[PDB]
Amino acid sequence: SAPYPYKVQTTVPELQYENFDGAKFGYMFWPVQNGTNEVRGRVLLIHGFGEYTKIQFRLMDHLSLNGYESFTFDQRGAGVTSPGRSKGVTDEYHVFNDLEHFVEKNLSECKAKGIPLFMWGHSMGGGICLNYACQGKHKNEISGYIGSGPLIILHPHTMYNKPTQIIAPLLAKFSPRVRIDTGLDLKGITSDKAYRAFLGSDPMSVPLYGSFRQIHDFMQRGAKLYKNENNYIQKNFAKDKPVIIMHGQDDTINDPKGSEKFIRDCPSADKELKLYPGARHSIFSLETDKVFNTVFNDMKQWLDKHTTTE
Repeated sequence: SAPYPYKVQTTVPELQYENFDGAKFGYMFWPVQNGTNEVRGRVLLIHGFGEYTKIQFRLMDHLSLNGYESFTFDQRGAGVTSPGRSKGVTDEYHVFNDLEHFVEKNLSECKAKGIPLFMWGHSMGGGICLNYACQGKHKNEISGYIGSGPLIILHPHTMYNKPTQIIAPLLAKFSPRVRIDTGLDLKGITSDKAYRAFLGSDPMSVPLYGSFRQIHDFMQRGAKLYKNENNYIQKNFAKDKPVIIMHGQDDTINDPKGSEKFIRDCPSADKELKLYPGARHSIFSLETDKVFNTVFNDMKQWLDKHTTTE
């Protein structure tokens, strides 16, 4: 198959397992490896639909080099956590209940070190991340929220070409356990053909199954934020918690309109949207070196700013 285009510079952590609520979660703890020892903070990574640990290698590697710990886990319905039958089998309840478990785990481990815990999410993970800031049990304990092209509203290009993504949530209630594979939009995901070749050949990426229940729940998740009925965001967003959304300008999978409106509606004093020209969907994982460097540096500087002491 096609090789993983990125060369990891630090030591790749042990793929670790932990049982919770009837699922064996695969997870990784990526330690700071930059010669100095010290840690400025830890970032919890919430992957997107169809993603898993390896996809966030590029991000965790760079974070490790710049004094930041990472924690990620294959969520229920994805990765090595839910193979075969269970692939795509999850719902709104499990999504956040599983999340609370791993938040408290990292919170406990960061408690001893006295280091801040940040939350990061891409696409589907971005929608989960921004929602956790509104509904999370420990939303006021998270030091900052980072969204990577968060799934708020689909881009018209995706809705027109993949109408099944509209039908599946519509038929979810009636037929929840129907699982479906819509295929990867490689051109929409990234502009770099090197990562395109890898993704299309990656056995852990293809095929990609999702249940109607799963799909409906993260589709509705984002729509809830976009509609913002009765000022849901203003009322429930964790008071004055730093937010930053990073979103490719040429993203034709998740509409930049969603991120623009979310930042507008967000009541926090420390909020920002960054749009990246020439960039597409997977800006933190599968895009070009030029795009990734620009995108990661903004995140790195943003993290430093919210861990600056003396």
